[PDB]
Parts: sequence; structure tokens; C-alpha cells
Amino acid sequence: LFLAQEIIRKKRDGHALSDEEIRFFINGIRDNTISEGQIAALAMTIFFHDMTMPERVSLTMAMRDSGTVLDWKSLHLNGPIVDKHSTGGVGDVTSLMLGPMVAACGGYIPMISGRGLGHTGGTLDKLESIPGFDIFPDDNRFREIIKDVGVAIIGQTSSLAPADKRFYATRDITATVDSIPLITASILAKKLAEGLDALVMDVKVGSGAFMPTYELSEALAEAIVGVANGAGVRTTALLTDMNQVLASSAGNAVEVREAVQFLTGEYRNPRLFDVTMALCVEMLISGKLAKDDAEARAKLQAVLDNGKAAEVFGRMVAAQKGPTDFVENYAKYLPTAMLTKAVYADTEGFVSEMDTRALGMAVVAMGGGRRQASDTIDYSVGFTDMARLGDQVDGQRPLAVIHAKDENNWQEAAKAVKAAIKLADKAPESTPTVYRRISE
Amino acid sequence: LFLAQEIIRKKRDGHALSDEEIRFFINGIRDNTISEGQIAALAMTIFFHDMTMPERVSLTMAMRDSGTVLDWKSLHLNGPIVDKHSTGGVGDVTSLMLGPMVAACGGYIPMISGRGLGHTGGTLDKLESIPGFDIFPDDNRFREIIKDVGVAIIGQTSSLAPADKRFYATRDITATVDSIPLITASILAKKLAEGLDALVMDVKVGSGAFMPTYELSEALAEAIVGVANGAGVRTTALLTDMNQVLASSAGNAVEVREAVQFLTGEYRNPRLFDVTMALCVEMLISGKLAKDDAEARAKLQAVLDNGKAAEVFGRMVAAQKGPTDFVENYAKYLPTAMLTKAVYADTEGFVSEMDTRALGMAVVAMGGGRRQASDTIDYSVGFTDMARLGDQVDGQRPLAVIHAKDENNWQEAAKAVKAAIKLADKAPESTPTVYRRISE
Ligand SMILES: Cc1cn([C@H]2C[C@H](N=[N+]=[N-])[C@@H](CO)O2)c(=O)[nH]c1=O
Ligand SMILES: Cc1cn([C@H]2C[C@H](N=[N+]=[N-])[C@@H](CO)O2)c(=O)[nH]c1=O
Repeated sequence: LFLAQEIIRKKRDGHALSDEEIRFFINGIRDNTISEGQIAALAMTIFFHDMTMPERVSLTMAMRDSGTVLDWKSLHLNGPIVDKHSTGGVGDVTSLMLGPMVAACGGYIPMISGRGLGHTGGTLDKLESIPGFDIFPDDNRFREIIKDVGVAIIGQTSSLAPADKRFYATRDITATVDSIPLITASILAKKLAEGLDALVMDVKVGSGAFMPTYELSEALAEAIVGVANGAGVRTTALLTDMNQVLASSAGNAVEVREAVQFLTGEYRNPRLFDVTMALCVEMLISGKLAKDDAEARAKLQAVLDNGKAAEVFGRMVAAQKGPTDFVENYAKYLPTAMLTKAVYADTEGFVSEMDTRALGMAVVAMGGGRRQASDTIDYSVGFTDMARLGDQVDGQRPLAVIHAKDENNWQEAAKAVKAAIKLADKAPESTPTVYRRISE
Repeated sequence: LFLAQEIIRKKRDGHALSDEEIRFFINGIRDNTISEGQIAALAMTIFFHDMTMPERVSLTMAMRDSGTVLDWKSLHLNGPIVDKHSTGGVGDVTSLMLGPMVAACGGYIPMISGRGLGHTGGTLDKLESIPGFDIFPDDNRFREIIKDVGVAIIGQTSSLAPADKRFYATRDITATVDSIPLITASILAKKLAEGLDALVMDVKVGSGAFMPTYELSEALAEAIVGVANGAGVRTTALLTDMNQVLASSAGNAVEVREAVQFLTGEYRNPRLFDVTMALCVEMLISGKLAKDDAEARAKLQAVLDNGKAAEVFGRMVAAQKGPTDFVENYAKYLPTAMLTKAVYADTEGFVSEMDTRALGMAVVAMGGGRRQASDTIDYSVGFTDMARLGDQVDGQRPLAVIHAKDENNWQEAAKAVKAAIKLADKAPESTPTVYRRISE
């Protein structure tokens, strides 16, 4: 003894770790007695040897239990505790509508979300375009908001799955991010710390997805579903498309605008609608708020149609210290960019493919995301009026409208947008927005 | 960029690293820009995927070049620069005779050695039983001693292969010590920093060896020979036996006594003689001081017989600030133990096997070695009069004579010695002391 090196050795040599060994190691990460080198070594043994279902469950539970785990029972709420997690993308603004929609249908959604990562936007960064919006309410205040409003969207505190914090920080500099068991455990350590009854996972497929192939997207989804249900949380996953921007916009303020306009019925991108609705349906069914797809859809459509979902969003924004008249007066509050100007393709044709990773990185480069954690976001910049795959583009239809912080910035963004998009003389074959549903 | 994570990823996915990539990574270890996690991750990828001959050479050269490399040309010496390295054992005192013997035959031996490790003794710890003996002469003083005496035995300074220091420190807590390419590179990074013409490797086989099987001992030897010769240093290896104590003693002062008595011809353990002579013969042949085995042996025997090797040892001890009359008066200087008492077997029989790892750990437990680096050694304790495999033991022949720091200490050592040794009603089959020689 001590065990940490023995545990690494055991996994290195292809043996399954016991629940005891996994818990010991995770606890050692938590109390800073296990070093970065030892975390990295174990991570790499897992990359090479994988983990069985029991190992994956142990690892997930251990990481979940390394910090605060929320419990709702004592509020005596009359609805299920339910949430959604996305692997991330570009224009992936679903949460801003989905939280209010499900809340309006009787769910309670304690959504611990995230900032932008690599080429992907982040829900917390989008919300921080709203002046005053506070992603870090205190423990008691968060509980009040969930009780009174039904939904809140917040950041990850120091008390949330702290062993995952160090594990992920090490993974991200040692080429051990790309491991299904590690990703599954990391995602669920955080989501399961919310004290959920039910969860839906959105695993992205395509050029803007983190997993590089459909098959790997599918395997991740399967892993998460298996582990989460193993933990007593009713969970399903949808594999959904990220071969183009999902919303009609990409950025921060611009995506909040899109969310509001979706909720009020001004404008609804049909692909964003399809994904948002499908994810909400899973939450209602898993949360036992509806018996089937048709009933779920009817309830969700009703709260869009009668303004209830929009009202919940407004109440959420107010409760998290944004403006009390935000839905009504968002234009007053959301910052506008210095220069807003359309980018047109160099030729006429059909949008045939769009490197959605490259589009994501273009927004980062404009100042709408970060390359390092200390970077400051410009909340106004990004894209609107995105062309979709199959759109005919010409002098009357741009590839996008670019919201830029100055003219030099606009030129570089326009260059990146054009480079990311290929035109063809025929429309590409259409693709489903939702490829598949994975259940226990 | 930067490359460190990309380099780990590349090796992780089974690709050979370039010389450039290896040099960059080693330099990053040297200047502390590459973290412990990144060292551990790379180490583990090498454990899983191994390294080709070109990778192994690059890694070795990079680590060698991370610090000071000695050059002798400017002293205009008339003999080869030659050295020996052992993988370590119990009673493995060969260097104390071999350095002086080879020096007396015209070699120059700048021996950078080591302290005890795990169950094994260390030449530097043995030498530090000699009052005043200084293992850290300054650069210029070391050169004077090599010029004037022909041999000196010293410790590893902060300037020696500093990238190896951090690499090994990480390996030793992350279960990445046990890798042939990593061991080879670590050993040779240090030895090749001596500016050698020739080198002999002693790779131990058996229960007191670090490599757990003959086949793995053999593979390590082959790796070291290939890499060293690739680096322009004429190198051979002997696989030698460590299924019992090599010398008739194990410890610090007790082994220095044995060395002196070997050199003066008072007493020569025949197995220790065989290994010592065989290693010296390799050095003379590789260093071109003799054309064949017979001539080498004749020259080495002559310097034993005429007192020259003993005189060189005395001059080395004096030059390194030990006593000037040490060979003559060692009994005055080497510390004696509080209690010296024979341990007898519980029954009569032939010594059939001896767990030489356990015997090594018994010396550590007596206070003759360390469990952690801060531990203080008692230089007097250990074993003498070791029984050998095939010895009949009874009331007239003990298993060993134990030199202990007090009576409680003696009892625990006696218990460990008895537990480490199995008797049989017949002598075991004899085994060679030198199994094989490996050349380029
Ligand atoms: C932010 C974060 C990302 N990741 C993974 C999820 C993403 N993979 N997928 N799908 C990946 C992107 O580098 O990082 C993680 O495992 N834990 C975390 O806390
Ligand atoms: C002291 C030291 C040991 N080691 C290895 C050599 C030993 N293996 N063999 N033969 C091993 C013992 O744990 O550590 C190393 O690679 N570099 C070092 O600096």
C-alpha cells in the first residue's frame, strides 16, 4: 500500500477494477492524494482496455458521489425531476425552449449546463448575453426557482462532482478525452448529481458533432443509456443531426433571440423544432407526464400555442435576475453588433455540405467563444439567417448574415463561412434530423 | 500546437514517433513545460505499444543530451573510457573490485552509480560506510581523480540527464517502470552521459533480479546492447545469476570489507569472482586492452596477484576523501554492529532455494536500506558468512551471521532469513553464474 499505483497496474494488465478500487481512486482524486500523473496513467489504461458495465457504473457513481448531490423529495413537488444533456454543436439552442416547454407540462428541470467547448457553443454563455442573468444562484435560491418556476439553468459549482473536474482537466491535456467509458462517466457524474427521475441524451452525429462517426455516436448513446438506467434514472437517447447549424443562428445573443422568437411563434426553424420537440417528448414519457408520443406532442404543442412556455421562459429569466420584461423587450437588452452584413457565395447553386466544425470555429474566431478559459466573449457576434443544406443560394439568398464587432472581423468571418460551405448544381440527399432513439 | 498532447495521441494510436517529436517531448520534460500527467500518459502509451529501434535510440539520446555529457578527449588519456552497469541485486558488490581491476589494466572508469532500490543494495550506499568518502566531487576534481587514479565512483548530480529524473520519478508512481524501452533509455541516458568508449551490462536473472523471468532479462540485455552500440559505444551484456546472494555478505560496511578482502586475496567468494572477472573481461575486450578472453583473464589475474588492484582501490578511496590507509586499516574505520550472531536453520539439510528478494528486504528492514528516500541507513547491519545453494547446514554451519543494531532487530532479521530459505534432503541442481553473453 497505498493502492493507487496497484490499481493502475491492475487495469494496465487488463483486469477489471472492483467497486472498492474505483471508489478509492475517485476519492483520492477528490482529496488530492492521487497525482495528475496517476490520473493520466489510469485514464490511458482505460483508453486501452475499456471498462465493463459494472466498472462504468462504479466509476460514474463514485464521481457523482464525490460532491454535492441534489435531493428534491423534501420540496414535495408534484412532478418528475427531469433533464436533457447534449454532446454540443453549433446553433444547438434547444435547452432554452425545452426547459420552459417541459416545465409548462409539469416537469421540474434543474439544468446544470456548460460553457462553449472547442467549436461548440454553450448554453451558459448564451444565457450570459442576457443582462443580469445569474448562472450561480445559491443552493436555497436554486431550490426556490425550481419550486416556483419549474426550471432554471445554472453553472457547475466547485461542489459538483469535484473528482470529475480534475479527471477531465487531466484527460484534456493527455489525449484521454476520447474514451466512451470516461465520457459517459463524466457526463453522468454531473447530470446524476441533479437528483433526477428521468433524463434524455442528445448525441450529435456529423461534421459538427464531437464523435467522429455515426457508429461512435451510437456507441456513446448506448453507453450513457445503460449506465444512467443502471443508476435508477429513466433514460433514453436520441441521435440527432449536426451536419449543419441546427438553429438558424450561431452565437450568444443571436441564439437567445432565436429562442424567444421560437417560443412566441414569430419564427421556428423546422429542424430545431423537430429536435427540440423529440427531446421534450422523451422527457414527458420518461417522466410519466404522457403515455405516448402523440399525447406528449399534443401537450408540448399546447404550451407553445397558448403562450405558457414563453411565460415560463420569462419567469425563469426574471427569477435568475435577468430583466422582468425580457420576453417582451429582448431587443432593448440583447447587445447588437457593430457591423451586420450578409455574406454571399461566390457562385450560384445548392448548399451541398457545410463543415459545421469550421462554422463553429469561425464564431470562436469572431470573439463569440473562447480558445482559453480566460478569454472574454463578445456576446453580439455570430451568424443569423443561416442557409440550410438544399437551399439555392444566389444574389437573393446569402449563406448567412454575419454580426461582427468591426469590419476586419467581418471579412475574416465571411472568408471562413465561404470556406466551410460547398455548393453543388443539385441539392444533396436529405437526411433525418433524428436518426434513432436508444432506450434501455 | 503545442505538440505535447499531439505527440501522446500519435503514440497512443500506434504510430512511431519521429526523432524531432521525441526530442521536443524530452526537452519539454527538461524545462518543466510538459506536466507529470503528460509524462505518465506518454509512458503508458509506450508500455502498450513499445518502441522501435529508432524510437528507442532517439529517446535514449534525447535523455542523455538533456544534461551534462562528460568529454575526456581533452585530458589526452592513453586508455579507453569504460564502465559497467548492473540491474542490481543482493551482495552485488562487483564494482568495488571491478573498477580498480580494470583501472590497473589501463582503463579509465568514470562510474556514476546509484543508491539502493527496493530490495537491492546500492554501490553508493556501500561506499558511504567509508568515513569521509565523498560521492559528489566537483566536475574538475572528478576529472583529476580519473586522470591520476583511473577510477572513481560517484553519485548522480542534478545536471545528469535531468529529463530522466522526472521521467523515472513519474514512472515509479504510475506503473510504467516495467517497460523495456523505458528502462533501456533510462539506464543508458545516465551511462552514456559519461562519454564512454565501451560499456558492459550485467543483467541479473532469478529471484533477486528485477526482471521476473530469464526471457525478460534476456530481452532487456538485447535492448541495451542494441541501443548502446547504436550510440557508438562498444557494448556487451552478461546475463548473471541472482538466485542467491552473490557475495558472501549483504549490506554496506560488510560488503566493503568483502571487497577489500577480495582485492587482498584473504577471501574470494567463487561466484562473486566469476561474475566480477567475466564483467572485467568484457571491459578489457570492448576497450581494446586485450585481444581475447585468455589474455584479458591473465591481465586481470595479474593485477589481483601483484597487489595493483588493491592499491588502485586504496588510491581511489583516498582521492575521494576516505582514509589514506583504508586498505591497511579498514577494520578501524568501518562501523561494527551492536550484535553479531549466527542464525541456524531449524533443521539439517541442503540449502535448496533462497528467495533473494526476501533476503534483500530483510536487510532493508534491519535498517541497512531505505523504504523512502529520507530514511537513514545504519551502515553496520547486514549479513556475512552467507550459506550458498548446495551447502549442508546444521549446528556447525549457520544460514548466515547477522549483524544487527540491537537484539529485537536481530530476532526479526533471523526470522526473515529462515523464512527466505528452503532446505531439502538433496542439493539442488547447480546453475551457471554467467548464463550468456550478448553482443551487437
Ligand atoms: C466539458 C466536458 C467534455 N467532455 C468530453 C465530451 C466531448 N465528447 N463527446 N461527445 C469531448 C470534447 O472534447 O469532451 C467530458 O468528458 N467531460 C466534460 O466535463
Ligand atoms: C533507479 C532507476 C531504476 N529504473 C528501473 C530499473 C529496474 N528494472 N530493471 N532491470 C526497475 C526497478 O523498479 O527500475 C529505471 O528505469 N531508471 C532508474 O533511474
